[PDB]
Amino acid sequence: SMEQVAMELRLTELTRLLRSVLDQLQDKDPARIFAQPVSLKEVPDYLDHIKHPMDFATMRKRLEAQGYKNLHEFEEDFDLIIDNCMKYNARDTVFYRAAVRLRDQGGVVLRQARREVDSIG
Repeated sequence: SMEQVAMELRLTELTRLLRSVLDQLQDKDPARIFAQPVSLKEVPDYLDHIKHPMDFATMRKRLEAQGYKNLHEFEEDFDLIIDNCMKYNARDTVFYRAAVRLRDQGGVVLRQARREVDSIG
């Protein structure tokens, strides 16, 4: 149907905007602390601590399968990256502090992305 096609075009356009949001968020992590999943080889106990691991590579895989239906879903995954890190790592660590900075800086980007996703529909 043409209705199904039009919906697909909207998903595709959301996907393009989210790809740029993701690139911008990731630039706020120049150290690449959040680039890849936490290794179970190097933190064998990780899954006893953190129930839903997340990282930028996993987000990117989901995005390219057009697996985010809306900005809310994408933000949930970004928030997991930050929130997981602030639970597993202590306040006085390079990891926790990198999450704080990603959150603060990412908040700016997400504030306007929410307006762009509303605005362009």
